[PDB]
Amino acid sequence: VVLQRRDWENPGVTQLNRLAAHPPFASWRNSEEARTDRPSQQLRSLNGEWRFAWFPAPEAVPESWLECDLPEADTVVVPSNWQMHGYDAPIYTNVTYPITVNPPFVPTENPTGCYSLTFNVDESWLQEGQTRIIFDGVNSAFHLWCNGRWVGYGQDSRLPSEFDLSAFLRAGENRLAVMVLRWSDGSYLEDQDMWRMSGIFRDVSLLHKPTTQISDFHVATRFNDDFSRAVLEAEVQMCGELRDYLRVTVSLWQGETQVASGTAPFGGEIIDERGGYADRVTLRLNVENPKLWSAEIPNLYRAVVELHTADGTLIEAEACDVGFREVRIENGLLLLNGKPLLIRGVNRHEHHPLHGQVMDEQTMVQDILLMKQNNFNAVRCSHYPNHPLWYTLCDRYGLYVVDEANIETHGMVPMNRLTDDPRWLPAMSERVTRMVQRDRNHPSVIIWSLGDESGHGANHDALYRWIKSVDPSRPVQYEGGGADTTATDIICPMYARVDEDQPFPAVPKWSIKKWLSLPGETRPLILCEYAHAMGNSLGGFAKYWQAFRQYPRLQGGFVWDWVDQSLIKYDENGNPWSAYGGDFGDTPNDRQFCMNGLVFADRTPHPALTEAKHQQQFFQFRLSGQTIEVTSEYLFRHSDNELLHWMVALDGKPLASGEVPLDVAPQGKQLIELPELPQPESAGQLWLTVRVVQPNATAWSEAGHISAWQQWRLAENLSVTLPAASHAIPHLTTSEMDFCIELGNKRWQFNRQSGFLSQMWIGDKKQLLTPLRDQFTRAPLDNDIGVSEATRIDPNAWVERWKAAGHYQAEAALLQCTADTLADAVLITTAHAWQHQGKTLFISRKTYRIDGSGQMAITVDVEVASDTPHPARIGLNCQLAQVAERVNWLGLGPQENYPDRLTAACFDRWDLPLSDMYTPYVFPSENGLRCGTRELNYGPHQWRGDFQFNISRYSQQQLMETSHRHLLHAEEGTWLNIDGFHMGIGGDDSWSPSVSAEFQLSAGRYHYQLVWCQK
Amino acid sequence: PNHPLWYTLCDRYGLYVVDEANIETHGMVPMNRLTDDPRWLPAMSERVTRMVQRDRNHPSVIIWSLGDESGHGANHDALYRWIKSVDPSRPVQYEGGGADTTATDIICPMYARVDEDQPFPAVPKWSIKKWLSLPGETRPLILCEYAHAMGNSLGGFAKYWQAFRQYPRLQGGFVWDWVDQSLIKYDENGNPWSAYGGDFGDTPNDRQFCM
Amino acid sequence: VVLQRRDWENPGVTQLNRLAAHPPFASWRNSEEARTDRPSQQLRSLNGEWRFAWFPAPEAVPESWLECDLPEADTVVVPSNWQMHGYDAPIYTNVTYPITVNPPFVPTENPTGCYSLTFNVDESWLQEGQTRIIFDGVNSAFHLWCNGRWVGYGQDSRLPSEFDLSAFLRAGEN
Ligand SMILES: CC(C)S[C@@H]1O[C@H](CO)[C@H](O)[C@H](O)[C@H]1O
Ligand SMILES: CC(C)S[C@@H]1O[C@H](CO)[C@H](O)[C@H](O)[C@H]1O
Ligand SMILES: [Mg+2]
Ligand SMILES: [Mg+2]
Ligand SMILES: [Mg+2]
Ligand code: NA
Ligand code: NA
Ligand code: NA
Ligand code: NA
Ligand code: NA
Repeated sequence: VVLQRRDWENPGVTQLNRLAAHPPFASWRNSEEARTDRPSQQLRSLNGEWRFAWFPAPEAVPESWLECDLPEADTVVVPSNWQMHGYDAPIYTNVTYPITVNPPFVPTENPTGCYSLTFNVDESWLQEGQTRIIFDGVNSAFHLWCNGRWVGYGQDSRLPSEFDLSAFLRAGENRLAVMVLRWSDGSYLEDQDMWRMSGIFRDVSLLHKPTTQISDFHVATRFNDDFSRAVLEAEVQMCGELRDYLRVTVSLWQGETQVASGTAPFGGEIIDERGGYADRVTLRLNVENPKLWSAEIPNLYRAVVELHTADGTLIEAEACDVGFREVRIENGLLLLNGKPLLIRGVNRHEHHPLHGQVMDEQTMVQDILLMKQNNFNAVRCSHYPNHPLWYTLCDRYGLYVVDEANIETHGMVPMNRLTDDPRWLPAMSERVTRMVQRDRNHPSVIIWSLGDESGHGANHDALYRWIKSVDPSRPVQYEGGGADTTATDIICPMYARVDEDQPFPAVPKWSIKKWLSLPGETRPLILCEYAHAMGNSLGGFAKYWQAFRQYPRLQGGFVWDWVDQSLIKYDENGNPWSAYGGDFGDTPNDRQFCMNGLVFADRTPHPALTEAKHQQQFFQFRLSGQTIEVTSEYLFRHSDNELLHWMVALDGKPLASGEVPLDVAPQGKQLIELPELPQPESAGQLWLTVRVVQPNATAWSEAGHISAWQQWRLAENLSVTLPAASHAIPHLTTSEMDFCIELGNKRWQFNRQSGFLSQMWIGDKKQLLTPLRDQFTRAPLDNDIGVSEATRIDPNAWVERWKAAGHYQAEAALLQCTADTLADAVLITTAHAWQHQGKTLFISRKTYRIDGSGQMAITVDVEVASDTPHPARIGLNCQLAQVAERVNWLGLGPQENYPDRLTAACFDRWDLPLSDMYTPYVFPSENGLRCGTRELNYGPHQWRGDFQFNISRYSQQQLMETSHRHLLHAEEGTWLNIDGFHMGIGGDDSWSPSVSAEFQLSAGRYHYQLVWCQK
Repeated sequence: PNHPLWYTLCDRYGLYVVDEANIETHGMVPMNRLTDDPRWLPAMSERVTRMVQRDRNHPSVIIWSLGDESGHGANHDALYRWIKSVDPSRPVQYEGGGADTTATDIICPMYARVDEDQPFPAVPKWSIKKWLSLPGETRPLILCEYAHAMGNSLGGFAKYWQAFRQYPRLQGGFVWDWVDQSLIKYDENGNPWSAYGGDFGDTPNDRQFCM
Repeated sequence: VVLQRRDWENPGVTQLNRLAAHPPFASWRNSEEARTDRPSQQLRSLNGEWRFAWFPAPEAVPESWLECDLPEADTVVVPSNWQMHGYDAPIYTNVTYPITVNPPFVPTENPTGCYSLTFNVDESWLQEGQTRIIFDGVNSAFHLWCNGRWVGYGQDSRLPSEFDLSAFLRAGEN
C-alpha cells in the first residue's frame, strides 16, 4: 500500500499513526531527578552509527531492506544531512522552488535515503508501559518500519514525529527501517532561503512512559499590577484509566528551596452542558514577590509535575524551567513585565559549515555567547521551529525568542496561492498547532510567528485566531501580505527603510517612522528583518538605531542575519575552502545570496558585527563641559557589574585616564564629573574615549568585557608653527619622456606622456611597481551588484550603472603636464580627462610640490559630470614595491569602517599586521577601508592629510575578477588605495540601490590634499 | 447544508436562511472534546469551508452557522475567523459553549426563557431580556432554537413575541421545529401508522423526542 | 489498499481525489439557456434505478462486485436511504452516539451499501473536455470505482463530492 498510496504527494496526508504533540518529556520515575534535570533512564538516545543507503526514487528501494540490512549500505553518523556525506548535492536556491511548481506533485526522480538501526531493548521496557520513538527532525517526509512491520508516516521537517513501538518490539535485538524522501507535498511549504538538504538531521530517541501517564501540561503565570504577586497556573492532562486515587502535585522550586506546591485529584471544572474534562486538572500556586524573567536577568524556577496516588506512590514526573514574565501589547507598545521592549534582535538559521543543518550544543552555546557579548537580546527562529535545546539555552542565558512555524511558500505566484487555499489549511494548521503544543512552556518564547513569505491568505487569519484562543500570553506576528494585515499584532516589515518610502503596489514598504502614524494605525512596529548583512554591508545601521530610540512605538528589529550559510569544500590538495550557491553543481542557484551573516560560518566576526554591538549598546552618553551623563537603557537591572573607564589622548598620545563605578538604576541617569585636565604640550586634537567594562565574569562573558563605548572631540589646538626652513633645493631634470626631481638620496619621476608619478627612489631603490593614478571605481560590493547577473542584467544596480557609463573602462587622457622650479621647491602641474565614447566623465587637476625637506604635497581637484552616475570613490592608487609587516595609522579603527558604517570605530593610533587590513569576505570585493585617517605609515612611507584608505596584496582588479576568496593570490608588493572621498556601502537591502543620498558622491567638485614623505 | 434546490426556492419565494455546517458532537464528554482538539480541525474545516464555497452566492443565505451543539473549542474560533475573512457580507453565528462566545456575532441561545434565568454553571441560559444588558454586552439576540413544539406544546409562545416586539435588540428566533420526524410503518392489515424512536427495534433510543 | 488503509477510521483522511467545491454549475454552451436557467445538455442526472446489495461489513464485500453485477443484488430507486427499503433499521437517538464513543474508530459490524449503475456516455464527451461525477449526498462515507478502477473516497454526508471520470470512461457501456 505504501508505494501505491504516494502519501508524499498528498497535502491531505501529513502523517499516519503519529502521536499528539506535547512539551518536552523525559518520564522521570524519581522526583529529585526531575527537579535537578538530570538524565532519565526512561529517555534513551538512538544517536550514533546507523546504516544508510541512497536511492534515486522510492520505487528503486528493494523489499529485502525492510527485513534485512543491505550489504552495499554504509555506516554513517546520525543525526546527519546526507548531502554532507556526499550522497548527492545540496541545492542553494532563494525564492524559486528547487522542484517544478506543480502542487502537490514532486519529481519522479526523488532522492530517497534508507536509514536503518539495529539496537537493544531491555525486557523491563516491554513488560509494562509504553515505548515510543521520537524523531526530532526528518527532512522532508518518511515512512517507518520496526522489525519489518510498517509503523507510520510523518511530514514537517522541523518538529518531532513520535510513534508507539510497544506492539512492534521484542526483547534483545530490534531493527528500524526509515525511508526518507527528499521531496514531498511538504516541500511546497518549505521554500526558505537556505540550502536545500534532506535526512534524519535531528536526534532520534526512545521514550518509556507508564500506561497511566502525564500526556500534556501547560504552565501559565499571571500577575497583579506591580508584579509583586503571581499565580502559577498548571493544567495537566492524563492518559490511561481514570481513578479516584489519582493525584497531580505541581511543586515550584527556586534552587533547592520549594516555594509553592499544589495537589489535586483529576476532574476539571464544568465546561459545558456535558460536564468537564475528567482526565484533566488545573493547579494554582500563589507566588509572592516572584523573581521575574527577562533577557537582562533570566531568573528561572523549576516546576515539577508529579503524577501519583493519594497515598504518595509516584507514577511519573515531568518538569520544566519556569520564567515568571508577562508579555502584552498595551496602547500600541509591546511590554515585558510592564516595560516597553527595545528589541536588539537577529535572525538565526540553523547552519554548520561541516554538518549542514545538524545542530550541536557547542555551536548553539557559541552563538548565544557571541550574541549577548555583542548586545543582542533577541533571536528570531528563521523560519521554522528550532532544535529543542535552543529554547532551553535561551531560557537560561536570557534571549527573547520569536518562534516561527515551518511555513514558507515564497516561490508561489502569487505568494498566497497555497495559503489562501482551504485545501492547504490542514497541512498549514499542523505546522502552527504542533509548534505551539511543543514550545508553549518556554519563557524565552515571547512572540509566535505564522511563518514567512507566504503572502496573506485566509489560512493565516484562521491560524492567527487559533493561537490567540489557545495562548493569550503571547502576541502573534506575521509579515506576509504587507506586514500590517489582520493576521499580525505587530507591524513587522522586512527591509523597510528609516526615512525612505518604497511604495510598491499592494505591499508598500513605508518609511518605518511614517508607517506608525498611518490613519487608524496603532500597533507597535518591530522589523522581522532589516540591515541585510551580505558581504561588506550594514551601511546606515546607525540610522535605524537613532529612530528606534526616538520613537516609542519603533521597538527595534531582527538583523538579517546571524551566520553565513557557506559550506566547506576541499581542493586537490585537501585544503578547505568556503563554498556558496552553484559550487556543488546545483542549478538553478542563487550564488552568494546564502551568505548574509554578521559572522562567517566558523563564527569569526565580520567587521559589521562591531557596528551592531556599538549601536545596540545599553548605555547612552552625553558630554557637557566636564560632565559625562550616562543613561541606562536596561529596563529591569541596575548597573551592578559595570565601571566606566575614561581616557583623554592628544592625536593618539595618552594624556590622562581614570575609572568611575557605574551606579545607574534601570532607565536612570548618572552624572560623572571629569577632573580638570592639564592642557596639552603641543598642537593637535584632544579626544575623550569612554568604555563600560564588566569587572566580573558572567554566564555569557569574561572578566573585563567591554559592553559599550563612545568618543568626543575635546579642545583642539591648531598648529600655527612653520616647519624649519631647509637649506637644500630639489633639482629638476627634464627629458622628452620624464620630469625628474632629485633631493639627496630621493628621486621622483613624472612620465610626461601619461602625466603620472611613475617612479620614486629612496637611495636608488624603486618604490613603485605601478604608477600613482586616480581611481574612481571599486571592486563591487554585494550591495553594488544586487541581483544583477551576466545573463540577466539589472540596469538599476550601481555596478551596472557604472559599467554602462564606462567608469571601469574609461582611460586617462592627458591635458596638461608642466614643471616649474621655485625658490625652495619643484612644482609639477597636471590635468587629465577620463572619457567614454565622446563623453567626459571625470577631470582631475593636480599639483605636486616637492620641497627641500623631502616632502611631496599633492593637491587634487576633481570634477565629476553631473549626469554620470555618482562614482564609487575619488582617490589615488598605486602598487608599492615594499611588503611590510605592520600598518600604523592615526584614524578610525582598528576594524574596517566605511562612511555609512563608522560609528563603532574610534579615532586613535592603531597598529595591525598587514593581513588584518584585508577582510576575507567569501565573495571578494572592495574591503578593509579605514576612514577619517590623518596619518598612515607603511615601511619607510608616511602619508598625511584627511583621507580614507585600504592597503593589501590584492588589486581592485583581482578582487573584482575573482569570485571566491580562496582563489585570490598575493600580488607583488602592496596595493594602496588612498581616497579623498568614498561612497557609502548601503545594506538596507541587497537587491536594490540602498546607499542613502548623503553618502553618494554627488557634490560635482571635490578637493583633497596629501603629503607623502619618508620617515 | 441542505439539498441544493432548497436555497434556490428560498431565493425565489423569499425566506432568510441560516446555512449551518454539518458539525454536531453533542454526545462527547465534555461537548467540546473534539472541537477543541487540533487534530479534528482538518475534518471540521472542510465542513465549514466547502459549505461557504458551495452556497456563498445565494441571496437567501444571510447568516453562516459553525454547526450545532459541539461546545466551544479553539477550532470554532479558527473557523469563525476564516469565514469572516473570506466572506464579510454575512454575520457568523454559533450557539455552543454558552451562546455568547467569541465565535458568534449574534447571541443565539437555545430555549433561553423570556423572564426566567436558568443559571447553569459555565453555560447559563439567562432571561433573554437580561442577557442583552449584561456588562459589556452589545450584540443582538436571536434564539437559534426556542418554543420546543413537542406534542401539545407552545405554551407561553406569546410571551416571546411581546418581548421581541418591545426590545429592539431582541430580534426573534427559530422555533424548534418545523416537522415531526415520524416514520410510516404498516400493521398486519397493511394499514399505515406513525412510528417513532424504538419502533424499529432500535435501542438505545429516545422514543417520541423525534417529534 | 482500500480495506488495508481503513480511511473511514481516520479523521485525517476526509477525501481522496475529490475535486474542489464550488457554486452550482451546469456548463451551458449557450448564453440564452444560462440566462433562462433552462436545462443544460452538459449536466445529466443519474437518478433512477440502480443495483444494490447490503452487507454487514466492508470485509464481507466480494471482489467480483468491482467488475460484475452481483446476481443477488436488487434493483432500487436512487436517491434513497436503504433503511427506507428495509435492508436494516433506522435508529433514533438524541444525544448519545449510535455507536460506542471511541474516536476515531467505528464498529467492525458496519452496514455497507454496495450501489452500482451501468450507463452510456455520449460519444463527444470522450473525445474532448472533462466529465465529472457529482454525488450531492452520501451518508456517511464511500469509495468510488469506475469500470473496475478505483477513483476516490469522500466524507461529509451533507455536501457534494465530485470526481473526475475523464480518464476512467469508455465508449459504450460503463
Ligand atoms: C531578493 C529579494 C527579492 S527576496 C529577499 O531575499 C533575501 C536574500 O538573502 C532574504 O531571503 C529575504 O528574506 C528576502 O526578502
Ligand atoms: C434533551 C436536552 C438535554 S437536549 C435537546 O434535545 C432536544 C430534543 O428535541 C433538541 O434536540 C435540542 O436541540 C437539544 O438542546
Ligand atoms: Mg503528504
Ligand atoms: Mg524567502
Ligand atoms: Mg476518514
Ligand atoms: Na522605541
Ligand atoms: Na539569503
Ligand atoms: Na569579486
Ligand atoms: Na425586537
Ligand atoms: Na428532537
